Amino acid sequence: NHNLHITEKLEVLAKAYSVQGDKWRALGYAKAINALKSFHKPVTSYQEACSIPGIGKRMAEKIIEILESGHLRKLDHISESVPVLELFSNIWGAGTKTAQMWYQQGFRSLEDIRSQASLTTQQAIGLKHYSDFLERMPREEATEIEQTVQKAAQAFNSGLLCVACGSYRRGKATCGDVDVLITHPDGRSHRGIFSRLLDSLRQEGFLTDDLVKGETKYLGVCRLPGPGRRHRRLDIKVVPYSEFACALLYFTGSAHFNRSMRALAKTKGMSLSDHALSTAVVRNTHGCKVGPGRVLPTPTEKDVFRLLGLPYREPAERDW
DNA sequence: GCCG
DNA sequence: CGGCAGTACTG
DNA sequence: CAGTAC
Ligand SMILES: [Ca+2]
Ligand code: NA
Ligand code: NA
Repeated sequence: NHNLHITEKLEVLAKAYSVQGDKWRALGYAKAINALKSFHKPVTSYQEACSIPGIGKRMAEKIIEILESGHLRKLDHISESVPVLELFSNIWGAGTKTAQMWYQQGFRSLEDIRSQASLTTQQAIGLKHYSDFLERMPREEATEIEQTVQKAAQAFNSGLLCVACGSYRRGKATCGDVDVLITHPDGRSHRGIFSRLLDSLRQEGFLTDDLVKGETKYLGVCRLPGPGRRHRRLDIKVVPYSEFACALLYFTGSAHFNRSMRALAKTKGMSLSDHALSTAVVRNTHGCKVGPGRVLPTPTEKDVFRLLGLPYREPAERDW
């Protein structure tokens, strides 16, 4: 908040390292960004920055240069390919490997991608709604989208439960996308409902394009009826009710929150996933699962916190 | 990039 | 030194 | 499987 003059410089280097394939170095920048945004005072000393968790010796040296000289010399040495890679990676379905290949092939704009680049089915859809997918909708519009899916699902089974997660359930004023989670408390009526639910949403012209049509999760594009409506990202994950709490917790977010929770689960001999919070998960020296462990009963989100020795945090308190 |  | 979340999904 | 996104 009060250190935005330091976080904005590191944020450019974080996107540059991310789009260039250095995902782990970009992870250290992202956690240093979140630590600076939540710190209590504008940093003014080298020892003050090193004492912060998530900021080591190198990150504190970069904080020192921003205060003393007002610039980061590495920002003057960012590869000219980075802005072009950010343009390509924003295409949904196109990541760092695809963006780097397109820049290697000589492409510099989305016009080069439209006319000359080899596109997958998902990349062509993400490009078709390039401007629409970069916009965060008001949470009012996200409510209309969740009610559209919920009415179609409950039309065949009124006992179905539909909860919108992501940034929406965290209480954010705007939402990047809509994460609709569907389940049924009887543990069985959720079977084979994807074919009937998505067909009902297509008959009314609500679904415009389809990105992923899997057994459990569905990713796609939708647009509310009427004028002035943008194409918004829509997700529909259907889970068994025995896995509803872990799925609700993962899909509510945020992404970093899940990564700190699942890391803490590993430090306690447990394994947290969008399916279940297993305990006694066996592993080797590489932190790789060799024993499946046993699913712990988690009927609510509070049970996942309790089994992890954590006090419960509301969805609005899960941004870090 | 950070951390144990 | 070496992990850094786990998994569904798609070709 | 690599790549991508959840
Ligand atoms: Ca979101
Ligand atoms: Na430290
Ligand atoms: Na993308």
